[PDB]
Amino acid sequence: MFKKLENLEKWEPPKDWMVIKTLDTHTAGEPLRIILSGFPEIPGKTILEKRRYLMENLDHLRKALMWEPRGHADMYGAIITEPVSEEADFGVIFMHNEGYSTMCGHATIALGKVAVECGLVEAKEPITEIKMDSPAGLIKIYVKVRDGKVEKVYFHNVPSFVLFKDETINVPGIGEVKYDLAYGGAFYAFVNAEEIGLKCTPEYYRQLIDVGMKIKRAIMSEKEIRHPFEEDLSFLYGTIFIGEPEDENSHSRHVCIFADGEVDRSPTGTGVSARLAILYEKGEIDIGEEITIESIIGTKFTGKVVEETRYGLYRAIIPEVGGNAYIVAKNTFLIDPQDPLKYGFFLR
Amino acid sequence: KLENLEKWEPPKDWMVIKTLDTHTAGEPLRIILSGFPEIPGKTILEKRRYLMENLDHLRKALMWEPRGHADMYGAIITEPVSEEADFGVIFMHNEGYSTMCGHATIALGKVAVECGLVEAKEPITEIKMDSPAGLIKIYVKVRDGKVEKVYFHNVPSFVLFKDETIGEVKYDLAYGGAFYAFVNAEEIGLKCTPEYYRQLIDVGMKIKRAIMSEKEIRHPFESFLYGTIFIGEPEDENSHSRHVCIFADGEVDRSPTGTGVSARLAILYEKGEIDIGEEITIESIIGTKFTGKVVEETRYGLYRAIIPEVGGNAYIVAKNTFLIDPQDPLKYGFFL
Repeated sequence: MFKKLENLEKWEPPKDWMVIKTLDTHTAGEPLRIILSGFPEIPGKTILEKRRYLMENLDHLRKALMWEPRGHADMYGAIITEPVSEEADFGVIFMHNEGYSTMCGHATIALGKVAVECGLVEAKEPITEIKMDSPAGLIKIYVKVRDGKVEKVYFHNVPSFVLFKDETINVPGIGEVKYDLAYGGAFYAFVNAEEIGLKCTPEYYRQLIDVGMKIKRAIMSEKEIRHPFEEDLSFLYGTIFIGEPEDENSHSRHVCIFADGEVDRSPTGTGVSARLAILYEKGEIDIGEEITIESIIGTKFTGKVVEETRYGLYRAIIPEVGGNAYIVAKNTFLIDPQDPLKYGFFLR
Repeated sequence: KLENLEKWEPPKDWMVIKTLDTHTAGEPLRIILSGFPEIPGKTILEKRRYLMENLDHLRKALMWEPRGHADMYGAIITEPVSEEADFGVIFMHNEGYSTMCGHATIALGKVAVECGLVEAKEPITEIKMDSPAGLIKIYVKVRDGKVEKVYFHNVPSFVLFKDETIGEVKYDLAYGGAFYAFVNAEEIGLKCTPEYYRQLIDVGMKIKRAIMSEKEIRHPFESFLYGTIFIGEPEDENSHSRHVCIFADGEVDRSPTGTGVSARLAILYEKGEIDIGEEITIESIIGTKFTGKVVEETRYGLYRAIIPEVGGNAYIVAKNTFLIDPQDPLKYGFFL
């Protein structure tokens, strides 16, 4: 009835069930599942070491939390760790439907907001500075705070650069496709959506996943994607289709196809970083100039080239990306050891 | 210092809706427990009308992303409306409000006995549930205080055709609460397994479209071809066969569809391949299982028909506290 629904609220699982609590957020529509407790401990003194440990020993738990039923193909996750570097407040490892990314813009925006609102760091007005160890390097977060509430979150990414420019690849099944490839904390191939007769709108959702994954795999089999200093960082994360903007002050539109067919519902925070590097080297924007990029569901990030730099032998920028995030849930996930899907399932 | 996030409580002006989450052969059900506004009305249809007309934004806050996803399903549990019911239920999903939901009925029987909506009886607990479609009778098998199986009887099911369409594809067409064309997966070189996910969708959709354009699917009283169900060889020796249901515009059932088993039993019975008493076990693309059994012959309109029995189990996977930020521009979700 109404009253004995209380029995479901009082109900507790048996003691042999695994219990994993999370705090869930979304950033421009793109979720973040932040693990709080019940996870086994993750040894290592670098973020890359911690990330390497997860893939080899605990990946069934990534699938229990990322995949259906707990769970869905577009879920994203974050494990927050004690800081590795001397100046950091904390460290983070990201997880998605295929594995563990090297950096994540939308999660960083959410993490800065949760850090202020929920007490990972002390609040300062008007701006709180957070420094965060990520797999790609150190991230500086600037949290806008008025009267104890977060208003917008900005971050500075690791140096972002171009790796190739105006290439053509033959995508078996599609044909010839023109692309640029840049680094923004992760590696993306940038492709023009009308040039393959698709549009960056929901109407074309499954073709974007379909064509996007074809483009990604073709480039991966044919080209070396190299990070100047780190082995675990040297791979193609995704394909980003660039689209004509729908709204008035927006520069363009992003649809990021990443991991195993995953689609970013936000514009990509790492994608905006890599896109800023691309716009800068062909001179389409000036230092200090802020642009707005949208996503497939019409949500928006801001991006701006803060500074030139040198990264390895590459010409590079320090990008600033900004957005907002909201808390949407507190979850207690239950893993029944006799459950035939206790570690999830995923269909591609 | 993660304990501070663990301690964090939403501001009290925030709406907080708690649920209990389950899966039934892989298909989810989100059961609302508290924090939901009152849903007045003296019938389930009236309560359902009040929800659709006044609280639909809350369906999307719980069913749609970022809190839900395209495949989420929900159930609101109410006070019983009729003199014999134990409780009432309104079904909810991403598109709207169904009148019946097979996998949900299984999850509701399991949670009611395990979590204390009704009293446990051994070997069988009878649950009567006020639904939008009428009164639904659920049977829960309970041994040693634990739930072993949930079964119900579906609507009368019957066969419609045993035909060809064009390569060239052989099919039967039956009704089990919805209309399905049944096709042999191995006869067209596919298997009912995850390696074949996209070809099942692709080939399944072509068959559906070809049949729809060429044959008239008519229900005796109120239809259309809902989907194609591919039949596959079982993985387990005690399983009868495998189902992969391709329905709507490329949607895939990860359970062995409850209405699909019902329609399947009608075809199997009319071909003499199963007897009235025999229960068969059918698997899905992810290896989850339902049981099916013809309870009775019957008649529906001018057709020969069967009363089918469908059975399965559900597993608890989450206890969630959903939070609505009043400043969130996507507080009522999006649908992709």
